[PDB]
Amino acid sequence: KKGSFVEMVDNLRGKSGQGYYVEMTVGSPPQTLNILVDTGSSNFAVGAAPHPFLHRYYQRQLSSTYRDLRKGVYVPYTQGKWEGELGTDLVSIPHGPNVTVRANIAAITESDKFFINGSNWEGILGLAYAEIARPDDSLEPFFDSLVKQTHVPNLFSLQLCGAGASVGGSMIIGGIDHSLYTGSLWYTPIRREWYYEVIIVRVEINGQDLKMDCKEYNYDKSIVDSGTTNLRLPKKVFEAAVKSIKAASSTEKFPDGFWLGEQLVCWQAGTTPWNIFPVISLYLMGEVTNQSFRITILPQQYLRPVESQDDCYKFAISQSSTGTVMGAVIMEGFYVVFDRARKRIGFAVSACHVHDEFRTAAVEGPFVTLDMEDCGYNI
Ligand SMILES: CN(C)c1cccc(CNC[C@@H](O)[C@H](Cc2ccccc2)NC(=O)[C@]2(Cc3ccccc3)CN(Cc3ccccc3)C(=O)N2)c1
Repeated sequence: KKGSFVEMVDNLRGKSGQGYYVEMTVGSPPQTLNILVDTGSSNFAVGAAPHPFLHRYYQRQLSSTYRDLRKGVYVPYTQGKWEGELGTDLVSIPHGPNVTVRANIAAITESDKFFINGSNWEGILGLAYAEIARPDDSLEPFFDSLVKQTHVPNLFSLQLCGAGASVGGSMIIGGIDHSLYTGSLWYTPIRREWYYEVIIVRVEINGQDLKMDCKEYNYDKSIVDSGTTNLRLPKKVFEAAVKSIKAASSTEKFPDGFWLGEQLVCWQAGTTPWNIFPVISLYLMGEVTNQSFRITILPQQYLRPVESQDDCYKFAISQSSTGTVMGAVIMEGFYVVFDRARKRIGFAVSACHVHDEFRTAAVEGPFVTLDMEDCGYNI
């Protein structure tokens, strides 16, 4: 089994807070496009018309291999949204498996709050399941095609490395690269195949139990969403967390705006009080009954840095009313294996992740935890 995917390493790029994107080509002859990696969607879409924030776009009238499904679609994201027209064509990935598949594509015609000014990416690649792909579960997701058409194993992995400018990372399609991680890879079930829904069964700031019915952690749902930057937590759990964390940082106090993400804090050139902020652990239902493991992050993960002679940061842990959302603040610390074949997800320490001389992210296990499946939300 190949364990060194030389071609696919460092294949991802990103501009902090604006996401990680890969290079892809569509139409024939090929037209290059910087697509954005998003494990929290299922529509493959691209800028298909001129627009001020787009440096370039896909022109269906220049691809001989083009083809039009004669149907329109649009998708509402948390804040922005786009309206496109569906079709097909040949898609490739210059730094991915040397295959060339036919996928579905929404040519984006009209968009509001979707493209970001100078974000350098022109489209999105929803890597999630068909269950939530507009117009409906019929529009076969791109990764599903890449799979049925070629021989790339049904599974991909992601290494997102933040920074302390220009974030990088690896997207290994169809395999796991042994060099991207250290130690042991722990898996957690994928509750339901719509989003990448997992389950948290215990949370703790600086090793101290938050102590809530593990149902509040998954109130609505919990998902791994690379397409989201912040660690989003339910209403109740968010407050609990900020109080605890707040307690642990008390050496210095910060304006209510900070903990609400409205304001950003700074310190003299590289004199960040890293060691006052606590570590955060999420316990995820393990594979073996009554057995679970935990992933712990650092301030270097949840205090996303922001562009004088100071180092300013934005608190990256925020509230949510749509379940828990393990975004980038989480992921940027691990090597996450989205093993679709076996309905699961692995977590191992990320070999490129930012951490200081004294503390490092981690993944440890096992822990004999009882009544875990009850931590899940039923409706
Ligand atoms: C379609 N569907 C089933 C669905 C509907 C609603 C919610 C979700 C959950 N998935 C969300 C991600 O798929 C989606 C990916 C995206 C990125 C950039 C622009 C537009 C969309 N993220 C957000 O909407 C934002 C929503 C958001 C906007 C502003 C403040 C907080 C959150 C974008 N923002 C920052 C970001 C910008 C650029 C690149 C990467 C991340 C986030 O962290 N999340 C899925």
